[PDB]
Amino acid sequence: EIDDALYSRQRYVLGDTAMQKMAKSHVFLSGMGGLGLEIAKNLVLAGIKAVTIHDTEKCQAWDLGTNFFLSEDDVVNKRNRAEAVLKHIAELNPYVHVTSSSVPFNETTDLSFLDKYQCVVLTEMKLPLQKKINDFCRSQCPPIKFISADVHGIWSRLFCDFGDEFEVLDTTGEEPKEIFISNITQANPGIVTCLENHPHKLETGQFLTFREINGMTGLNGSIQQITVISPFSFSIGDTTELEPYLHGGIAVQVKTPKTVFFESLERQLKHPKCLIVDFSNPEAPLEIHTAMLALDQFQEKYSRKPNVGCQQDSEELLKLATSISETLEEKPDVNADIVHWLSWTAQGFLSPLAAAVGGVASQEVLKAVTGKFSPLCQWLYLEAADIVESLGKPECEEFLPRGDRYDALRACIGDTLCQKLQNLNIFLVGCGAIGCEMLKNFALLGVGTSKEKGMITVTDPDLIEKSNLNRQFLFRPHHIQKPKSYTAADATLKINSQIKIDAHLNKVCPTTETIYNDEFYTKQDVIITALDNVEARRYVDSRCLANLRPLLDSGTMGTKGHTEVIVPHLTESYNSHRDPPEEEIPFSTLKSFPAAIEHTIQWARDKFESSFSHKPSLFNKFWQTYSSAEEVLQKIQSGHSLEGCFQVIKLLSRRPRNWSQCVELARLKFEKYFNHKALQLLHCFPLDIRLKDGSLFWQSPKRPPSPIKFDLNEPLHLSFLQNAAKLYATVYCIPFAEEDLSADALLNILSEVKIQEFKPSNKVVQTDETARKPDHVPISSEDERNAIFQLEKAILSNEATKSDLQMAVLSFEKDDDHNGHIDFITAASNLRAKMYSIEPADRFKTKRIAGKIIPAIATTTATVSGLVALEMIKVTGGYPFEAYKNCFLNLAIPIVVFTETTEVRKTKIRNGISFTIWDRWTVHGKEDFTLLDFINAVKEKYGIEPTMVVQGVKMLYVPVMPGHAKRLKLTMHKLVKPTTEKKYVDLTVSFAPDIDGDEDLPGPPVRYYFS
Ligand SMILES: O=P(O)(O)O[C@H]1[C@H](OP(=O)(O)O)[C@@H](OP(=O)(O)O)[C@H](OP(=O)(O)O)[C@@H](OP(=O)(O)O)[C@H]1OP(=O)(O)O
Ligand SMILES: Nc1ncnc2c1ncn2[C@@H]1O[C@H](COP(=O)(O)OP(=O)(O)OP(=O)(O)O)[C@@H](O)[C@H]1O
Repeated sequence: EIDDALYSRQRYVLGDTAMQKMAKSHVFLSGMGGLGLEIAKNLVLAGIKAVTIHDTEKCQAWDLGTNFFLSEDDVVNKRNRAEAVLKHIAELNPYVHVTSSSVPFNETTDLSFLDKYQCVVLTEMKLPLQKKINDFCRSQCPPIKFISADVHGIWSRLFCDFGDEFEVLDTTGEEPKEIFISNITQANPGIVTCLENHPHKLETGQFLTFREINGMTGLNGSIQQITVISPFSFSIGDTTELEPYLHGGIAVQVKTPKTVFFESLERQLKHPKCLIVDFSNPEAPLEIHTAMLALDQFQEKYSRKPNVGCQQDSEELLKLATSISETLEEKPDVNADIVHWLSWTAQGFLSPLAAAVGGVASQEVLKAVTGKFSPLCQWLYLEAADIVESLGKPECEEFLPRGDRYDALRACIGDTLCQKLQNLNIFLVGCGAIGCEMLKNFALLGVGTSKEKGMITVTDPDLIEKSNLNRQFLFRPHHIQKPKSYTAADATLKINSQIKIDAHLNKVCPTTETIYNDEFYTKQDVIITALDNVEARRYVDSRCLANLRPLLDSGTMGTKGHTEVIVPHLTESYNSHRDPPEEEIPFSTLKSFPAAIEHTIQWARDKFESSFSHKPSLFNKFWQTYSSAEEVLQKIQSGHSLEGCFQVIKLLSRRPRNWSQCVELARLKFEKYFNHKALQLLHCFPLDIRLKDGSLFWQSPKRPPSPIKFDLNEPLHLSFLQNAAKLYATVYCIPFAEEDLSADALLNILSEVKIQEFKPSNKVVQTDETARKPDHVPISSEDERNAIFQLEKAILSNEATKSDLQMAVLSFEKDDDHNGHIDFITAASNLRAKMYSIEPADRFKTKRIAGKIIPAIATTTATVSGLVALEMIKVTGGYPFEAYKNCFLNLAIPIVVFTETTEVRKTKIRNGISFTIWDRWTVHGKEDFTLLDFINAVKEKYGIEPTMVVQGVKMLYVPVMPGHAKRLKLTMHKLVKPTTEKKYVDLTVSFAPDIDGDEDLPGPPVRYYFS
């Protein structure tokens, strides 16, 4: 049913149940403006079963600046907008069935037909009809989920209503957590101690279940409500009547579906529940709602939007707002600034804000149709007032329409900023879904369309994949395996033929820094990143800091996302921020003492790596190095020691010669992994073995394993052996057919297979946590002689040909299901889980964890893209510091967090002289200029005498070190030995602290010029 090859990322987000719920459901969408178009695109990407778009308007030239499917031909033909776009929308997802309608909505229009839709979304509608439709929807049985959203210039309104009661199945959709129990007290209420340095991160009132408790078997399977006492403690209710705590136990999070209560739209006017996006001005959203209501009343009164530059319109609107505020529950003070700006820009349309609101509202429709997350209750008022705020007091000439496609945007931000936008030269790194949305935004904004200066540069090396069609909407299935940037630029050309773009198929890295040299950065104005990993982000941040250019970064996963802004001399840089690295699983944990399913899947993954990539490559490279097995035999006979040769030889002795031999090898490997390991470990540690403190060695987090009895009939075992045999045949270049995987043939083979008996040994076990993988074990001469015997055996059997010395080397593909990599990893991890009494995991979760595939969804991408576009608008405007806003959000709650960005910090070194990360010093001079002259020039220009000198690793001068103090006589070029290609050289200096003996305070990097 569910096309994982298409849906896998969002499948990791919402869950297969959600997909089977967007299936069988039907949604009605009306308005088909820019906002409605965004909704429709987001939903069809998401894969809702069927969508009915509605629009009665005719095509206009004004619609072209906000619609990326309309063309001038459609306006010429005066077609219906929905009719024109219907063909293009269906291209995004053929699985969805899409219909169009144009029945005008009015007072006499009957709404009974709407019952076929479980959710209704309205855009570009007059308010009383919205009231009527909301009433009809919420009066239905079941009530139709109602969503309204509007955009007016820089202002936007979003509203939601799912009826008076709505059941949210999953509140926020995270993985439930598990915490090992350190101790439980017998008290009323009993208090449970978590494992030390493992905080539970829970909430008072949350519900937990328990299992494996030694002592309290009764609460194993019980559910209690907690009351957080400490990060490692909380009360769980009375335990006095119970047994003493012995040991063990694990508490597990319990999810409970909840009920959320909405209100009718008309009633919500007086008492609007408003989500907060900036806690510094919590009352502002109420002001925004008041202003929008005043605009609605204005449109009711005059059948038109207020006109820019009309002082009478602004006065009337302010009067209306003041009258309306008196009718409000709280009666907030009317903000004249908001009213003035709305009157100035009511008729405009700002595309990025519309895109962001569209993404958010679409995610709300997903919430409505699935119950997967807590919905909005009930209002949202996003805005970009800061953009026009920096404009001071402009006039209408900037915003007067000029007959072009950009008239809506011009009415928003004025023509001069449009000119600047068309003249921008933008470098975009990475062209993922975020990149595609940025391209769409630029095309809508006309960025770079100016032939004078405009140029959009983008680069990305990866090819298009079917799995990327879900989010990277610019592409089509016939674009698979083609360069991403090329197809993206081609598609963007369709959106805006005036645009100018240059695509590259290159990864951004220090190796490619030659092409992306500092001059190339100098030509650019802005840098936008749609990267996936952090290291590339830090490298790009270093390049941006070197070239002193603004940089915008964003990252998304699941419903969570964030946007961050860097401005020279204004903000801190990404590398300034630092975090602890990702947690490395302990070597003893992953090798011998797993405790979580993640440990087992990790073990499966690296065992797969060793068995199919690493070891075969070692074998092949070894035989590339050494010509013949007889040569190796001669060398070993003459006492030669070749690193890892012994493993190569043992590999040779293990080479199967037919499919049945591969099957036998797989069976033996199964035995070794899941039977012999447990037996060996238990021989080393019986369940009754105890520590010196008298406690049992086997306790949490350690888990005593058990050998697994082989079973041909087990489907898990069948899949495991099948994938193993397939992989081994692939590596050893042994052909086969699918009938070889039949249980009949496998049973036939295994009837002859004899299993060698287990033999316990006494290998040293790195049971300690701190232990890590050591060096190679010194192979005894007995093992060497055994290998020699096997070697001459192979030589006599003539098994020394080039084919014997060559084998296939694989790579971990995850998207192709037929290679069986995912199947093998799943089988191995599940089997290892049963060894340690751990519940198995499904295939999709296994693929997610092993491949480290980040869950993603189109709505979050669109929203973060809109935010990034707004911030790029601000930085291109050269706005003051306060305008720029870092933002973090989580659609699950949902929650939006705006904040002022991190201000750059200034560090004083001496005499009040302070500098920043942005600052770099420069000097000029001559060849015969000396180091002492350099010190003097520094003390002159910057009022401070250098105390130590280093150029990279060339540790140049310190007064205290004897042999280098005399270098002050030497000139620069003979001393540092620079590369003459440059006219200069860069250097790092620090200054002795005001209190001597402390560390020298480092200054900014300084570049000295030879001339
Ligand atoms: O070399 P690795 O892939 O890291 O794994 C090795 C390997 O097992 P595989 O053969 O299945 O890869 C060893 O066997 P050889 O390659 O040397 O034949 C085996 O040693 P034994 O054959 O003596 O069991 C050893 O087990 P250990 O490290 O416990 O001695 C095991 O390590 P892991 O299974 O933990 O990776
Ligand atoms: N150093 C780099 N230079 C150029 N492009 C890069 C670099 N690092 C990452 N990218 C690009 O960043 C993009 C990130 O977008 P996205 O998450 O859609 O990637 P993906 O590989 O298609 O997806 P997935 O991570 O789900 O496999 C990738 O398409 C990748 O090509």
